[PDB]
Amino acid sequence: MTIRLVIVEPEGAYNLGFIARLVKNFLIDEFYVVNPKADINEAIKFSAKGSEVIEKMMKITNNFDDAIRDVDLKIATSSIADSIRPIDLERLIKDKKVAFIFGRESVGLTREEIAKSDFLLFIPANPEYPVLNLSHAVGIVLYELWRN
Amino acid sequence: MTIRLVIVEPEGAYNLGFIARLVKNFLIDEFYVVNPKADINEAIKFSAKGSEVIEKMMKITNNFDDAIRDVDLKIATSSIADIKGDLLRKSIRPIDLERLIKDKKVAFIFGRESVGLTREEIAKSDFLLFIPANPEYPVLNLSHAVGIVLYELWRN
Ligand SMILES: Nc1ncnc2c1ncn2[C@@H]1O[C@H](CSCC[C@H](N)C(=O)O)[C@@H](O)[C@H]1O
Ligand SMILES: Nc1ncnc2c1ncn2[C@@H]1O[C@H](CSCC[C@H](N)C(=O)O)[C@@H](O)[C@H]1O
Ligand SMILES: Nc1ncnc2c1ncn2[C@@H]1O[C@H](CSCC[C@H](N)C(=O)O)[C@@H](O)[C@H]1O
Repeated sequence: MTIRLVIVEPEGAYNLGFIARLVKNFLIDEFYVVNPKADINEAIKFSAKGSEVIEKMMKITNNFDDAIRDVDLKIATSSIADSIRPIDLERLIKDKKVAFIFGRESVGLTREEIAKSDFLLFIPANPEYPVLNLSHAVGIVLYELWRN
Repeated sequence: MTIRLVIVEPEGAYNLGFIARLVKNFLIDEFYVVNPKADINEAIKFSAKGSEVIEKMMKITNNFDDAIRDVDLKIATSSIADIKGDLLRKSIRPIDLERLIKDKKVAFIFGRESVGLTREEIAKSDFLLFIPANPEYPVLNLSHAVGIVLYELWRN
């Protein structure tokens, strides 16, 4: 069992640094970022000891296909506004290499990205306001994985 | 259950704004901030739809004691992964929350990005919650700790 975190075209340097921190906090095995729009040098200021993740672990790809090679399962994420829940994860990911895919702050994921995913995970939240900030959604999912 | 979120002396405007967003994402009942250092005007930018949360819902107090009045239970938080000594008697994990907070008004108390909660703030609390994470680096960014706890509460 190996977990790859894939972040697609992140825009906010704070979000990218916060995600890098979380990769260390929750011992995620692999970390890929597709065509980042955020300034990575600025992201490092938000990363605390996740700076090491940015510098040694993070793989930067220009295209989505190159971020999702050589895994057994791909799980995309979206809020209910735009399908499985975190409680489903343990059963699906047991003894698998799995990629968890998170989308852009402004626009989420494209049709390609969703087509290439096996499941779509939503974090239950206020139906009136179910959209979490990107890095907070990542943290919740990584916490759930750690619990397992 | 009724939940009061208490944030002690937040320093980062991004953290304060992100917390305000989470308050709306997870329908927290009461939101107190003790002596904020962050620029509240700047924080509103990170609050997305949490902006109404800051402007109207959020209560500011000068002192810790005023933020934890009139609740049944006070649950402080800390990143200390292997507590020793007397504080062990207060230590809890998230799995313990459901049983502890049933039919109660509970304050969940988070500390400063720089230095966390003081020893006396923890002494004034009933329990000390650790969120499990890498024992070599368990220290979450403040707003991410808040999001994980609020998600755990929502589940329940
Ligand atoms: N409740 C939730 N459950 C699962 N993922 C979520 C979520 N809230 C946010 N996300 C994650 O955070 C990313 C940025 S939020 C993107 C929102 C944007 N308005 C849109 O059109 O989609 C999403 O792509 C998803 O990966
Ligand atoms: N494993 C441990 N590491 C550090 N302090 C611990 C400990 N076990 C017990 N202690 C006690 O726990 C107290 C924490 S008080 C300081 C708390 C810190 N600002 C925070 O918010 O996390 C210390 O005064 C210390 O005496
Ligand atoms: N693993 C964890 N469990 C519980 N609370 C955590 C945590 N990681 C961070 N926090 C919360 O986030 C706040 C900021 S982190 C504070 C770090 C500080 N160097 C210290 O030693 O205290 C903490 O005060 C606590 O409320």
